[PDB]
Amino acid sequence: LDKEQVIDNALILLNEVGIEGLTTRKLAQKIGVEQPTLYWHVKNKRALLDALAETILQKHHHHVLPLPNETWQDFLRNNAKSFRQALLMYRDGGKIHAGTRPSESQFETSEQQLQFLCDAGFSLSQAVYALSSIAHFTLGSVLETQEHQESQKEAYPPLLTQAVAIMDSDNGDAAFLFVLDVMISGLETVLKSA
Amino acid sequence: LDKEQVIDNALILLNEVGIEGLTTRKLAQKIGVEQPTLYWHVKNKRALLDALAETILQKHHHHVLPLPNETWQDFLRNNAKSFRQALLMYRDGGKIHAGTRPSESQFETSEQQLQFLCDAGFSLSQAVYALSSIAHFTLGSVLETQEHQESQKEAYPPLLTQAVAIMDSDNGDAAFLFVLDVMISGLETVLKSA
Ligand SMILES: [Cl-]
Ligand SMILES: [Cl-]
Repeated sequence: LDKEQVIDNALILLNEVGIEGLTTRKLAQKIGVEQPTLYWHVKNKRALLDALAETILQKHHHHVLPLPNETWQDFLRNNAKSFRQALLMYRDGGKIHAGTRPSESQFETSEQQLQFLCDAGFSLSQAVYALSSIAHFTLGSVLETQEHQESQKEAYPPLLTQAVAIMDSDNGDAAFLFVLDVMISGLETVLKSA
Repeated sequence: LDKEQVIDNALILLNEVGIEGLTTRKLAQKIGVEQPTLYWHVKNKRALLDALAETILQKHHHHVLPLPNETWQDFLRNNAKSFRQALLMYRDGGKIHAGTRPSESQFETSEQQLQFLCDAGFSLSQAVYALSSIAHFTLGSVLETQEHQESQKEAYPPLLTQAVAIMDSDNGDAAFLFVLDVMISGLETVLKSA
């Protein structure tokens, strides 16, 4: 019984029951071990949630550094798309990611992200805010998508009728893409004054 | 026993136990009524959550229309600040807001928001995306703030150490403000090409 196996099962369970319903007792039962055996790998729910958030990004969020051919704009664009897709992979992915601090495994790439934005001419603060922006917008976008879907069932004015169709018709994709490009334009304007 | 009273109690309960722990059975017990009596006002948890999200905005989110002296930029700026503060009023405010569709009470102001952005020279799509952006970023920002706080307890590289301090030292305020202004600059660039 190794960690990888424990977490692989936890991810399957997460899709079966969601974040609220996910407990260690439930994980222990699914794996077919006693709870004190599981304890060694996952001490509690908070520790489980942390491990899931980190593993989901390890498994699915592959655009964490700029490619050699990439501008900072391209990088932020593809990083955000990669993040969004990773959050969308798993049930309650947005709730899973929320409130997790960077993982020891992520330290070096997160450091190079910050350095890379600094070399582009952002101050450190601005770099941090720029990365925080993508993350928060992507997270809010995903949480809305996921939550809207989960509340399925139990007379709008004209412009609002079209606005609802426009957001729902593609689960927020076009709106995500537009705003991402808007955030990137706005950041270019930040660089342009120095 | 009227709706206002039911919901006032529910908001107090929400702060006491959080979104997960909030149930109708618990609400009924707090009010001191039988569950079938409560049923008439709130049919289930999903209906309760909807009513809380709507009432929290009614009670605390007052910058929903432009003031007479306001540019569209000023408006989006103050609308977003007003929203953020309203989401921050209540425990799990971000989770409460997520996945709620506009309320019949909100129809007319939401319609005027959209019209106002159209009159500024945004296409309807762009208007919808622009409003969605604020909402999603504010929501992700708030959810991170709230969730980070809730996971209190149970060696960063140099730039990352400073980035963590920078985000945590004011619970995301400076970063929210910067990105809001970045989103507004980027939207100005959208208008500038037509
Ligand atoms: Cl192991
Ligand atoms: Cl009533």
